[PDB]
Amino acid sequence: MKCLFYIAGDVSNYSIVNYELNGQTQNTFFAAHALYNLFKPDKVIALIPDSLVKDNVSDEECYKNLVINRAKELNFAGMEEFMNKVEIRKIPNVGIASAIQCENGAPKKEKNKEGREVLKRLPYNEKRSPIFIFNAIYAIFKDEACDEYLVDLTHGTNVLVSIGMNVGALFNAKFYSAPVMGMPGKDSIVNIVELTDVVQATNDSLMIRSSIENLDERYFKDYSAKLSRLNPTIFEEEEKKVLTRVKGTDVNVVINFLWNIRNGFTVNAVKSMNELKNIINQLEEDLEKLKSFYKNWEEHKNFQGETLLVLSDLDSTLKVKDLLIEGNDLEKLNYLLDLYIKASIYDKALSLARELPVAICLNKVGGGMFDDKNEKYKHCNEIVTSYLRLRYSGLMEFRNTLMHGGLSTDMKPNVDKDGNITPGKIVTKNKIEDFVKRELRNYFDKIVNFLSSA
Amino acid sequence: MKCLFYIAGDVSNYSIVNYELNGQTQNTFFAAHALYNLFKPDKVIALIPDSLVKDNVSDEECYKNLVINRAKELNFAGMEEFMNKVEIRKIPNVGIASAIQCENGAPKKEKNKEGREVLKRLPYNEKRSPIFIFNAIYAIFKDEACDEYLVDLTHGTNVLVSIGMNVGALFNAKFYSAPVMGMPGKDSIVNIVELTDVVQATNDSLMIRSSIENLDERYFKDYSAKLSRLNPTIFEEEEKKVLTRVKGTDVNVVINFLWNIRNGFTVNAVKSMNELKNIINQLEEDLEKLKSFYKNWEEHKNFQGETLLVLSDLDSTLKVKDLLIEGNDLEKLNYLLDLYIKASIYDKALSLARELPVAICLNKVGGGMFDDKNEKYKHCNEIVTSYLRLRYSGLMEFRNTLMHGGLSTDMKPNVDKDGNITPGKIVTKNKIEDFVKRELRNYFDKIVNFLSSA
RNA sequence: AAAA
Repeated sequence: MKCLFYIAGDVSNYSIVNYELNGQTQNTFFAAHALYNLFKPDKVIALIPDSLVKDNVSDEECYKNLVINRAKELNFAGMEEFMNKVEIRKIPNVGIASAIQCENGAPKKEKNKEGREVLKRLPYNEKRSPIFIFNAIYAIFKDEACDEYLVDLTHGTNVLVSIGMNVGALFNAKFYSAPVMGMPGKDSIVNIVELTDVVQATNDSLMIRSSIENLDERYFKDYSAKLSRLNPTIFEEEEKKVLTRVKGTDVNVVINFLWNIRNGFTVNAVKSMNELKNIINQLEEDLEKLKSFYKNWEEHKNFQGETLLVLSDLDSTLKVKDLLIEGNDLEKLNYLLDLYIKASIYDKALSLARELPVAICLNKVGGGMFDDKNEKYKHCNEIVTSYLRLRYSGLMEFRNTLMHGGLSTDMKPNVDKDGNITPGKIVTKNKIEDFVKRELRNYFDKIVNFLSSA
Repeated sequence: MKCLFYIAGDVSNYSIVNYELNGQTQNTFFAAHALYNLFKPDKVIALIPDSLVKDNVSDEECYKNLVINRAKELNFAGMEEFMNKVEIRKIPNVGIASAIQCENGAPKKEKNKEGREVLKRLPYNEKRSPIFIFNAIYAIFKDEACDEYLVDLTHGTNVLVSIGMNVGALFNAKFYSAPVMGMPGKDSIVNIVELTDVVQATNDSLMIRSSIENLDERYFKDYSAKLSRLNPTIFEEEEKKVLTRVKGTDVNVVINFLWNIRNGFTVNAVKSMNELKNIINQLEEDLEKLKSFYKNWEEHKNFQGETLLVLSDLDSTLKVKDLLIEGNDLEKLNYLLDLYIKASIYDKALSLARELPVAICLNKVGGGMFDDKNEKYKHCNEIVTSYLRLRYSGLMEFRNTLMHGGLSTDMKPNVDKDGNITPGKIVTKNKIEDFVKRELRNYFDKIVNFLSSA
C-alpha cells in the first residue's frame, strides 16, 4: 500500500535530533525513522550502496546490526521492532569510498591511532554508470508494488539522492528532506521539508512548453485554481498590485486558443490572437516585476511561505507569444497554416490550404459569407476547387483521405462475413509527411499567387 | 555563452582532494572549482544560502573572503584567475541551520583551543516554501542569459541541491556530482559523476507515458538508436539470450500504431493490434528477466557500465498494452472509438462513430467494400445516414463541423473588404467536450443496437 | 551544507 523508501548513509556520524513537520515532533538519529512514525507507511525500504557495509554472508544483515549498534550507543529505545520491520535492499554505487569489514553479519572492530574504531576497509573502487544505478533502483520501485510512494531524500550520497528523486518521479512519489547544521546536539528541532511541489512545478513547465510546441491544450497544465486561491496574508504596497495583475491572467483564454487550433476552429483561433497579444503583453510586464522581486527576494519576505505562485508556470506560458502574428485575419490564418505544418497536424494543414484560397478569393471580390446561397462564395469556391483538381491533384487527394480516415470510401476497405476488414489502399506515412513538410507551402504560395490576379 | 552554477556549503569541513572526469585530473577543496577549469565557462555563479553567512553590509563579499580564508590554510595555488569572474548571488533557505557571523570584510573567529575555531552564529529560524526557493533560483537562471547551462550538485544542502536540479532541468543543464564517501585524507581522486542521462531518461519516460495516454506519436521518444548501438564486450549465455530479444523489440511498430491512430487510419491501427499484442507479450517476458537481472545486479556486473539500456524507456512502452483488445476488426474499432473519446480526439471519435455503423451493417449483410459502386454499401450507408439525421441530428452536425473546420460552409464565417473574418455559428469548447465525453458512447451503443436487427 |  504506502511505502517509505530511503537511501542509507554512514550512521556512525548520526546524533539524536528532534525532527519536525506541521508540529508533530519525532526524536531520532535518522530522518527515515521520523517519517516512518509520522506517515507510518506499511512498508519501509532502505537502499544501502555497496559503498557502505561489506561482509562474508549478508551485508543487509550487517546494516541492520550497524543501526542497532548506534541505538545501543546514545541509548535509544527503538531499532528492535523498527529494523526487524525494515526491508533492506542493496543498491550499486560509483567512485571511491570506505566500506566496513564485518565478521559474520556483525561489523568488526580494531583500535587505530586514538582508540577502538570500526576498521574501515578504506579502499572501495567501482566504475558504474548512473543509468545502471537508476535501473537498479527502478526495478526495486516497480516490483515493490505500492499504491502510494514516499521517498526520503535526507540521507545518502548526492548522486544516489538525485538518482532516487528521478526514479520517485516516475512513481508519483512525495519527497522529503531534513537538512541540519554541522553537529547540532541537544533540543535541535530541525524541519522536514517536502519537495513534491518543486518536482511537479518542473514537470508542469515541460508539459506547458510542449503544449505550445505541438499546438495541444491537453498538455497545458491549468494553474487557474492556484492563482484563484492565491492570497497575500501580509502584502507590502505594490507587492499587492502586481499580484492582483498576476491573479487576473486569463490562462483559460490560452487553453481555449490551443483547443481551437487543435480542433480546427481556425477562424476563432485567429480572432483570439489580438486578445492573446494583450494577455501576454501584461504577462511580460508582470513577470519582469516578479523576476525582479525574486532577484531581490530579501525585500519581499511576504512571499516566503507562498506555494501557489510558481514563476516557471507563468514564464512557460510566455511561449504562446510564438503562436501569434500581426495583420488581417487572412494573414493570421496564413501563419496558422505554417504552424500546423511545423506541428505535424497534416489534416488541419491540408484543410486550411484548401479553404484559405476561397477566403482570399472572397476578399478580392469585396467580401462574402462561406455559404452556398452566397453567389461570390459559389463561384470563388468553384474556381479554387477546379484549379486544385486541375493542377494540385495530390493536395486534394491527401486532404479527403485525412478528412474521412480509414473507414471511408476514400480508402475503400472491405468488410467480410467474419467481421474482419482488409484495407483497400496503402497508408503512405512518409509520402503524407513529405508532401506536407516539403511541398504544401510552395504549392499554397503558387495557388494564392494565381488567385491574386482574380 | 556556457556558464557554470553551483550551490555553496560550509567551506569549514572542506579538504584538498584530486578529481576525475573524461580522464581530466584537477586538485582542489571544492568540486565547483575543478569543473571550472575542466570545462572553462564564460560565467560562474555562486548560489549562497542565507543560512551560510551573515554580514552588516555584504554577505556576498563575506563568502568571497570565506573561500580565500580556507584557500590560505594549506597551498591553494590559485584564486587569482577564478575568484574574479564569479558572480555571487544570495538565495533563501529553510529550517534551523546555524549561521556564521561576518563583520565589514572579515568572518572574525576566536581561538578557544584547537587553533582558531569558526565563529558559529548559533541560532537561525526561517520557514520558507520550497517553491519560493525554486522561484528565487529560477529567476537567477532565467535572467543570466546563457546558451549552455552547467549545474554542480556536489556541494550544498540536499534540499537546495534537489531544488537546483529541477531548475536546471528547465534550462537543459548538464548535471555533475562528486561525493567524498568518508575521510579523504588528501588526494583520494574523488570522481565527478555526470547525471544528465538520468534526468533525461525520466523526462523521456513521462513523454512516452503521455504519448500513449493522448494517442500521439509526436511525444514518443524513439530509443531504436540506443537499442541498435548496444552491445557489451563480454556477455553471459543467459544475458546475451535476453539482450538479443530486447535489441529486437519493434518500437517502430508502436510509433506507427500511434501515427495511424492520430491521423485517423483506424482500419490499419486495428489490423496492427495482434502484431502489437505479440510485441508487448515479449517485451513483458524481457522486462521480467531484465528486472530480475537488476534486482540481483551483483551477478550481472557486465551491465555495470551500460548507458543505452534504460529500463524505464521499455517499462513505459508496456503502457501500449492498454490500447489493445481481442476480437474481430469491428470489435477492435469499437474499442478504438472509446480510446478516441478518453483521449479527447473529438474529430476522430465522431467520424468513427459515423462510419463504424456502416461497417457493422455491411458485416450483417455478408460483407462489402466501402465504395459507391457496391450496392450493399450504398444502401447500408443510406440507412445509417438517414437514421443519424432522424434521431441523432447533433452527432451529424458536430461531425461535419469538426471535419471541415472554421473556414467552411459548416461554420458559415463572413469575410470583409478589409480581410477580416467574423465566425458564423461560434460552437463552444464545452458543447463539443460534453457531447462526446458524456453522450457519444450511449448514443453509439443505441445506433449499433438498432443496426443489429438489420 | 561531498553517507543530514
